[PDB]
Amino acid sequence: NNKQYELFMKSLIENCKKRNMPLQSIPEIGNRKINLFYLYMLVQKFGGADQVTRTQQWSMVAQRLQISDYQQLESIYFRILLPYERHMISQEGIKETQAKRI
Repeated sequence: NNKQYELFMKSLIENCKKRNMPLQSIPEIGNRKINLFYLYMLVQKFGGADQVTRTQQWSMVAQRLQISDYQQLESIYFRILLPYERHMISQEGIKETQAKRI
């Protein structure tokens, strides 16, 4: 528990530095250090960030972390790690997602 975040973490950054710094520095929209995956978990409702950036499913995203800035939201999904949250899915599971054993 509390490790899931650290996972996406290394994922996003690798993207920010690989996507040519698509963000000067994560706007830590939520509370602790970064959390673009949580509110993101909600965007799943739409799946299409740019589609959810201006929908009802966003009022929950944006509000989830307590940002009330739907625009900053997809800035989270799209601007900090679009390809990831969206294209990193792959619907994995047929090879054990969790690399660490229990």
